[PDB]
Amino acid sequence: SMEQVAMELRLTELTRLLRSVLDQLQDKDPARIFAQPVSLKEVPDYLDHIKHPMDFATMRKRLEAQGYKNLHEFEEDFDLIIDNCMKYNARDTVFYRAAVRLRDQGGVVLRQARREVDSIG
Ligand code: NA
Repeated sequence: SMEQVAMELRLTELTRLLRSVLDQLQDKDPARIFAQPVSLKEVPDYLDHIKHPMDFATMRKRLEAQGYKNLHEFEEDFDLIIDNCMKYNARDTVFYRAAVRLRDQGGVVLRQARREVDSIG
């Protein structure tokens, strides 16, 4: 059907906007602390602490599989990156501090992307 195609054109355009947003969020992590999943060889107990790990590469694979249905789902995964870090790492650490900075700087980017998604349907 022609209806399934136009949804696919919307999903495709959602995916392209989310891709740009992802690049902007990841630029606020120049140290690349959140680039890849936490290593289970290097933190073997990590899954006893954190039940839903998340990182930018895992968000990228999902994005390119057009597995974000909307901005909310995308934001949930972004928030996981931050919230996982701020639980696992103590306050006086480079890791916790980097999440705080990514959170604050990302909110500007997520604030405008919420408007562009409401605007462009
Ligand atoms: Na903690």
